[PDB]
Amino acid sequence: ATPHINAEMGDFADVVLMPGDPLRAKYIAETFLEDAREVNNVRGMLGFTGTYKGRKISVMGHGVGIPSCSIYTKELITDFGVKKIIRVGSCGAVLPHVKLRDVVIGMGACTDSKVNRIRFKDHDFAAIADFDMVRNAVDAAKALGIDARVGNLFSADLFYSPDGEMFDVMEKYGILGVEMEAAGIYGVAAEFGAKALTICTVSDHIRTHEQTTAAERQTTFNDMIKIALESVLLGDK
Amino acid sequence: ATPHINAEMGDFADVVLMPGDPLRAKYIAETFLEDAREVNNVRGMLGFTGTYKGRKISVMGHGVGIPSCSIYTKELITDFGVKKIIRVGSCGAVLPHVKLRDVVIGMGACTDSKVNRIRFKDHDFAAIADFDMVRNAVDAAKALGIDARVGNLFSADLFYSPDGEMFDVMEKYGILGVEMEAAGIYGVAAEFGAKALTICTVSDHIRTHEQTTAAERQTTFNDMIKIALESVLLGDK
Amino acid sequence: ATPHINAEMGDFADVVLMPGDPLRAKYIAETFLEDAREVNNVRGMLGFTGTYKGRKISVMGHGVGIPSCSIYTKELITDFGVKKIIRVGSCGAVLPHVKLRDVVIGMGACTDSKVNRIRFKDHDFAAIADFDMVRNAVDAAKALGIDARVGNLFSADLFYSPDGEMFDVMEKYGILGVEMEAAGIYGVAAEFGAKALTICTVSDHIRTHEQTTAAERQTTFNDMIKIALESVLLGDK
Amino acid sequence: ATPHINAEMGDFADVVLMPGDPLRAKYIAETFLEDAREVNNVRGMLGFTGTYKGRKISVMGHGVGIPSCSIYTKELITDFGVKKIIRVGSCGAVLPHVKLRDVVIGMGACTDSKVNRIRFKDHDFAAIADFDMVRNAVDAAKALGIDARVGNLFSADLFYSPDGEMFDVMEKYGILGVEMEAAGIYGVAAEFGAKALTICTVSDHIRTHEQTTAAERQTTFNDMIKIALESVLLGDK
Amino acid sequence: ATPHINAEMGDFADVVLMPGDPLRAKYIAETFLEDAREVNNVRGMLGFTGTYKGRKISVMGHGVGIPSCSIYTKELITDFGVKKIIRVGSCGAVLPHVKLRDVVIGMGACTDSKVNRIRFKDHDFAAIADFDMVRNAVDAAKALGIDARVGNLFSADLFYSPDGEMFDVMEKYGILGVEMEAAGIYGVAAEFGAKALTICTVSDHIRTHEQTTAAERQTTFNDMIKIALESVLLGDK
Amino acid sequence: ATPHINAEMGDFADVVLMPGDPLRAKYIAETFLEDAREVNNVRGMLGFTGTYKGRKISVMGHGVGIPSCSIYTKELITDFGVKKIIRVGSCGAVLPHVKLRDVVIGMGACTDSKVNRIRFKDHDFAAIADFDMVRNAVDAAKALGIDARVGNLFSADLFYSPDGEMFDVMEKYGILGVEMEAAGIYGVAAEFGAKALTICTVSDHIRTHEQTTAAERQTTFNDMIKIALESVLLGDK
Ligand SMILES: Cc1ncnc2c1ncn2[C@@H]1O[C@H]([C@H](C)O)[C@@H](O)[C@H]1O
Ligand SMILES: Cc1ncnc2c1ncn2[C@@H]1O[C@H]([C@H](C)O)[C@@H](O)[C@H]1O
Ligand SMILES: Cc1ncnc2c1ncn2[C@@H]1O[C@H]([C@H](C)O)[C@@H](O)[C@H]1O
Ligand SMILES: Cc1ncnc2c1ncn2[C@@H]1O[C@H]([C@H](C)O)[C@@H](O)[C@H]1O
Ligand SMILES: Cc1ncnc2c1ncn2[C@@H]1O[C@H]([C@H](C)O)[C@@H](O)[C@H]1O
Ligand SMILES: Cc1ncnc2c1ncn2[C@@H]1O[C@H]([C@H](C)O)[C@@H](O)[C@H]1O
Repeated sequence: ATPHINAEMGDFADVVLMPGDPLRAKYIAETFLEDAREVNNVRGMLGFTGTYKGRKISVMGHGVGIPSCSIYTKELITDFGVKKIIRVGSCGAVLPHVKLRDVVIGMGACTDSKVNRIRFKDHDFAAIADFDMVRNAVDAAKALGIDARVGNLFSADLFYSPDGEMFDVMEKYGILGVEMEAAGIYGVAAEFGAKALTICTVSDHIRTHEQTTAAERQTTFNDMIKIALESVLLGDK
Repeated sequence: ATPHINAEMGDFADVVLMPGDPLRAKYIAETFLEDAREVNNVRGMLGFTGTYKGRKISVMGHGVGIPSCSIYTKELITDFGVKKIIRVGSCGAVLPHVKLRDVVIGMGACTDSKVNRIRFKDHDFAAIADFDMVRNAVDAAKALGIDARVGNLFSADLFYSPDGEMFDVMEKYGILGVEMEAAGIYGVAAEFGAKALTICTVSDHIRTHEQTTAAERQTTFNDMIKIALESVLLGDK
Repeated sequence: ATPHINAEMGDFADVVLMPGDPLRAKYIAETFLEDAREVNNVRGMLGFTGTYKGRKISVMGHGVGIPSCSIYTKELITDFGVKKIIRVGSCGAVLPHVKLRDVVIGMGACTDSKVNRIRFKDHDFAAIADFDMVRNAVDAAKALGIDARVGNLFSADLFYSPDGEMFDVMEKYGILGVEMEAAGIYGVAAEFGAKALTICTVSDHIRTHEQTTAAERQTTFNDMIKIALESVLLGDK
Repeated sequence: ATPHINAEMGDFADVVLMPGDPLRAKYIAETFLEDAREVNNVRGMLGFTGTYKGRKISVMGHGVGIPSCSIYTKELITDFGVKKIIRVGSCGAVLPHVKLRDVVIGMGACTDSKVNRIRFKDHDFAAIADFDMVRNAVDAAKALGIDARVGNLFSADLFYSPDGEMFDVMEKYGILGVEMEAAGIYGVAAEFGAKALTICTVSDHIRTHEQTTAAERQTTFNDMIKIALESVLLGDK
Repeated sequence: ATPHINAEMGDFADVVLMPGDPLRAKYIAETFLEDAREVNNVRGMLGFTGTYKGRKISVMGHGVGIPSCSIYTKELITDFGVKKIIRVGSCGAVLPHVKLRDVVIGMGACTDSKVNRIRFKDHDFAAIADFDMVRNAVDAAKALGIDARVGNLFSADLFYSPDGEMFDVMEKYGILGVEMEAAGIYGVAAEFGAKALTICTVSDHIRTHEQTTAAERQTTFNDMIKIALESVLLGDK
Repeated sequence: ATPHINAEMGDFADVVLMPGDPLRAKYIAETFLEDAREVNNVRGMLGFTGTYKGRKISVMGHGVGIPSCSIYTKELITDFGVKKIIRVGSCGAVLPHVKLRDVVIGMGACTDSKVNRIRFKDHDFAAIADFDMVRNAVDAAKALGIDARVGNLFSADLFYSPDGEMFDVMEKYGILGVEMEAAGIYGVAAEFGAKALTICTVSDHIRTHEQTTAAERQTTFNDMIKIALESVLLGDK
């Protein structure tokens, strides 16, 4: 039992899927996992552990922003023996060729947060995902006939940034998606010796927003979820 | 209707109490407000609006960390016309004379986050509360026979900080409590021309943790809540 | 005695009013203090001790800038037993609604300086005044039929700054006035465990571009001193 | 031609291998390329063009340090149509489990340099390699019966640094190797829209304190070059 | 007349000697200048203009700290036709072989102030003296038979620095004297287009703690004055 | 023998002239030194030792960029008894009155590199040349009838800077030449206890874009060489 997770060692699987702000952990568990049991309820942050094709897997949200996900990912790693963390959420795009509903894999994550500088003696720590997890996600996506773009994400501290010019800079440097967690999670993974990966589905254009109906949402979200789950089975092979 | 608040202008009162990680908005509304109606449900972030001694007041959680509360406080201010925001939560203490269950008023909030430097051309922005709100809280506390200490809080980005030496620095400079939101909220209030105040109840010692039973928790939490609500009535006078 | 103050313990009261201009200190002592005696003249930084309505009080200039006032306030606190430093100065206006001859109280002080970062491990230290001293000042002002605005001041290192764009940033975030010492004094007070407050009269509006010239300006300046002196009396009671 | 490269469009292939040591470039061309011709000699930074298994390939030194390699990679990309820069160098080991003669692939590169901050508005830019080039390299290594570790490299500005405490920080956060160019090259690739990858052989273990001397060391160095060359062939297919 | 100097174009010579202490400027005028006339007394910052062997010369205090002297030097340069500023101050020694009353000439000035970073886009501006002025001072000292070291000074914002270790770093890099103005003055000279030089007399030793002592005290503060005045004549020839 | 120099104590003179281009070091040795003998060829960084009017002198390239020259200058100072380093390089002019082939002497060197901040606890280290060396060079130039400006150089990390505006700031502060090594060399000289000086020949103009031209080209690159060599003899006397 930790300060924010009311569970015990063994309650969570070695692999944890963490739903972004959209997806719900309860939805993932009852739709993709079999024999799911509830392992956490603190702050309504429902956690679940079940199996996917015989493989043990847990699911639990990470909350909005670096400070929030940093809490949970740290405790899962040091107190519940979790080895892999896969975040599945949404992101905004700044690149014209990146479209609404595209799946983006964050091999790296830029940020305007100060958490990584505090850890790295104020130098540049390249917040990156585990390579194998990236390749598993990409391969699982190809197997499902889904084209997944791999590159940098940008984890912002302020959803409502005062500096609108930064989005242009992001576009110039190839950032595929803007979210608020990746860099924080990768920082924790490196700090405590674990592996992590962030997968996002473009929910909107920070430029010229398109128009995909609610029917064209849960269908793409299920895709990202399958990618995540299937990528885990590939990693075991 | 905003990106994270599914409500319309008028749904929230001009004054909003935002519960810290402990307290629940639903609890506050059904225990201290009369005729409360639900005004928000997005992401299970329940919002409520009712009255306290005839005074219109809304309550809704802000989530963990600066990035999270920055979202909600900004939208409440610019899209729902909110003028005052009062955060009520818990904090850790570094000072020996500051005890478990003491009420602390954050006239100012230090931080290791970069959000205020991004707003203030990388200079030092003194993240402060509205003076009148501070004095109202203090006076309301005296009226209830509660001694409230006023000073600096510290809003950390990392609950699990790699630099343990910083707590000593905090103690040396008189920080009364460690939390993760104040500086973020004060930053938003100043950016969009509103007023804000953070009130915390010491939940633990980052030094030698005491032992206050669960009976010695909800009793102090109710105190902080009353302080907050009564401080609003004083502000109207 | 120290290299900058040629006096001995006891020569100063436990409360010291400090204007930037040393000649202003002589003006204060001759105008409001009874039985005032000069207690320092090193570097021409005149210091005086006398009584106001029977209360022992000292007044001494602190010079221009954070580095200057930092030396004097520090020595006053650690070598002369001073417990309170009120600074009485002038500030430049940035907000259009802050008019000439307006009394401003600095609950907090933003800054250009790196002194607080040096003290606070390169993080954001919210440089604040002592709460009770601020409240005492507002009440003293009220009793004198004067409206006092409480908020943020900005302590600049460069009176003649090359970045003219900073003034708009200051206005956006509600800075009430621009001066050059508050943040330094508040840093010292916290570092050495004392209490401080900065009170200013607006002598110029950087907006409409206008300084001062009138018997009314000198009236407002005296009102600030009266607020300072009376506030210490309220503090004792 | 430019002030640093005396060649014309066409003289270089669209893919360039780049070791730090210009004499190493001559070694590569003579050992693995057929019909190799010297295409640059300015400042002694030898460049060569030939073919590997019928594929046009170029190889040129980039000199020591981020500032040096930044000029060459930039010119190669904007003036000679180069689309891929693979760097083949040596790195110092920080992790005890990373042994001598180990092939390291830099998916990301941390750094001491301020170049990416200059480019990215003083924020954290995650300097990463191109995903497909990394994957191509791992597969080429696999086909050659070689284990390749993929992760973070650290690009230092000072080979002789005064802060010896940084090496422990590097180890804690899992840096696989220390070199001096990766982050600079990755910054250039992103700024000018090209693709890059850095591959290194561990020539020394800063831990147990040991460099190299053996026919086995030269064997591993050749294996890295073979991995680089074969990986570009896989990239075309 | 400027905001801090009540004088008129022509009241000052084109070269001004400036100690931090206004009273020292008074001593210099009465002891080394003929027909000395006071030209300023605002804020007690005494300024004088006279003759030295026929050369029109001025001497005026600049106060303590970069912010203070920045104001005076600036106004003198933009409104009184001042071409050369020669600071004649005191400094704290950090090196073992430097003793009280030793004369140091600062061709460069390090600092922990942020003023030059604000002027130089946050990069490193090498705050240096005018070369010819340094050479004139070195020559004048030789002809006078007075020893003098030439090198880097360190301009501190905090006389009472909370970072004791920094003195070791200063010693390591050969800092000759610790004062509080040089870097600022050099910054102003470069920004407003004039020439400046700082000459200091070791006022005390930071390691041994031996402050000024014996009649020898000011006697060397005479040496630096003579060197400054004679350097001016040399510069004219 | 050091990691980058295959030579032995005694192979180098106590003073070394260092251009960035190894081939230029070769030209200098063959054109100005008698009995020139190659003493290093590692990484192609040609080093030579010979005689100039009887004085033993060495000349060796240091490569492009602060990181590169930091390595060579350091090793020469700690393992080959080198007391003086004289960089003889090229630079880009930013001021209108500075033309191609003008000789500049850098008594100071600004920079956007982070190396000195890493050495100086993140404060501003004034990277300066040895005063006597500057004076020797100025005198040697006078006797040679060669014009030469003395002032600040700017050592850039990025030749292809993404920040064009910075050149305007450089111009404003009187930067005489933009190169890429001076600040680093000065940092090394101070850290390891030696003396250094940088002399540059305007290689081109950043505003007009006129790079090297006419036979006059290297002819002035001869002027700086003559000045450097003659300055050494002057320094010996
Ligand atoms: C454009 C944009 N900017 C910032 N965060 C974004 C975003 N688009 C999607 N997100 C993701 O959704 C949540 C935010 C709070 O809406 C967060 O959970 C976040 O990861
Ligand atoms: C010691 C300590 N450190 C950081 N946050 C603390 C804290 N004590 C209480 N908090 C508050 O409770 C939540 C954290 C996430 O537990 C957050 O909501 C926070 O405001
Ligand atoms: C507009 C403006 N900018 C900067 N400082 C200002 C100011 N208006 C007033 N001050 C105050 O007066 C002094 C400066 C030196 O003149 C200082 O003591 C300072 O506190
Ligand atoms: C331990 C260690 N530290 C720094 N750089 C190192 C290193 N081990 C190898 N390198 C690589 O080799 C070059 C340095 C110049 O010798 C550089 O090209 C660099 O990439
Ligand atoms: C040890 C030490 N540290 C900092 N400044 C010092 C010093 N010793 C002398 N000075 C110089 O004298 C003044 C200080 C405030 O006494 C200042 O004007 C300053 O330039
Ligand atoms: C315009 C400009 N900017 C930066 N460096 C410049 C320059 N003009 C000349 N240099 C000097 O020559 C080398 C550069 C890489 O060509 C480097 O060795 C450098 O010192």
